[PDB]
Amino acid sequence: SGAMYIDCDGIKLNAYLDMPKNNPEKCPLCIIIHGFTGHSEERHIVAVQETLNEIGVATLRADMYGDHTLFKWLTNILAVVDYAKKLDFVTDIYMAGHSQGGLSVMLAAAMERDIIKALIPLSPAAMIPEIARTGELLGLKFDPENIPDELDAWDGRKLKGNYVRVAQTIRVEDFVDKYTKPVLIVHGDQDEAVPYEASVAFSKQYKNCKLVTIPGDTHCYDHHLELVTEAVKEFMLEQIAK
Amino acid sequence: GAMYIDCDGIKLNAYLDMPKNNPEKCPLCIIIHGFTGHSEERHIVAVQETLNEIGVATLRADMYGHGKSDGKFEDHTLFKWLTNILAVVDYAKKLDFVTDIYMAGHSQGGLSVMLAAAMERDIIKALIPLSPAAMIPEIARTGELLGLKFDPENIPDELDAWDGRKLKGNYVRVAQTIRVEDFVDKYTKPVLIVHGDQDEAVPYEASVAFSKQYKNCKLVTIPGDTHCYDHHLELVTEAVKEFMLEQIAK
Repeated sequence: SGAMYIDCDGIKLNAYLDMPKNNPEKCPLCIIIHGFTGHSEERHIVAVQETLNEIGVATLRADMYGDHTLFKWLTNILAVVDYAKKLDFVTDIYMAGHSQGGLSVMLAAAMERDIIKALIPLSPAAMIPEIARTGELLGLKFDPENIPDELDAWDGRKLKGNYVRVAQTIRVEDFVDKYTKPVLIVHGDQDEAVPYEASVAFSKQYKNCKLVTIPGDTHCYDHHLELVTEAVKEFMLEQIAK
Repeated sequence: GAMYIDCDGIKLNAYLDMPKNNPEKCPLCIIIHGFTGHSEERHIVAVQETLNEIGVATLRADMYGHGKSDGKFEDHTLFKWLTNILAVVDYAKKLDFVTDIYMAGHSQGGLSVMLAAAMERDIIKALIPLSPAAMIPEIARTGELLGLKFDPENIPDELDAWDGRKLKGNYVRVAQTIRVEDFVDKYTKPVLIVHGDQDEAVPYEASVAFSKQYKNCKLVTIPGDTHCYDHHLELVTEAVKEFMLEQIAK
């Protein structure tokens, strides 16, 4: 049905609501949260969105922001959840996200563990908190105890130190331990941005996680996006059948 | 003066009070009130006045959904409050007169400053949690918040209590994530915890425990006193005064 915005704390979160083509009275919905540098219309997100719509699952692609921090993003994602809970057509709510959106939905799904029926982290950037505690962020090295006011960051973006100050506090493993419902992690084994082996490890820690490895592929699935969508389709058909 | 500090879409009401003499350079203490509280409460103002009297400017800030700040009480959470406090610290770091920055807070504000001090441990020179509600996260994990009991795995949409207020269960979803002990471990600079041993609202013994966890914390017990120091508010301000004189003395 199209572009929309969700009000949160005096800012507006841009989103898109897409229904399955038959316009069902009642259907499940998947929240899809792109990453920090990305956008909802990007190929790797749209492909997943179209795939879900095709199997009868509505989608709500959303920005997790309108000084970015994981506290702001998580706050915004709770607003998106709260919006989705009010939609009359919705049966069950699912969550998917890519890269820093993947980390964010890993966190938010635990916070929403009673509501979110299954979780799909796509190449989640889930090591950020630990790396921030070592005093690294991309090519920068600082004393983890003396954080710079400004950090030159992802895709040229300038972040405040508050990003790190907040990130350092997040114990990802606590949120993994608390989400015991089904998870599908997808990750390319030639990912140059986020190490594949991180997803291996997080897959073993979750109680109920399937890891799907995209052989040869990059962070945004430049080579085999279709293997991503096939895995998501198979997993989500399994879940909507329960 | 009173002023608004912008925090993205949310204006935060704040009061800047200077020492009498209007010094060109002085320390600044950020002061954060508690849950349902605000910056003009008796105990808050008493601490503020004491600080100004020894030469410390103060910045009292009303948090999201409190006092004269934007937002609805029901939509506040500790993540919003910690966002708010980072905004107030960022504002303070731009004030030309400021030398060192300190933090103090009561109850939920005391918890909040424990957390924010750790995140700002390079910047915040000492920390004063006043009857800090430091057990909120652990107790939320067990299914209670300030006397209300619920299923911590099927959190209510809304909690209705506190003189006709409403609170979304998102407050609890957020609180449950917070590992207070991590933040205690990270802040190794001087700490003064004050707490009344007849506190009806938040248990005294948790402050005894946290005081022992901290690297450098002194615990001042107010004998017989209540959550907001109904009987011996002067003993609180004297303890703040002596501790702060020790920190600022040059």
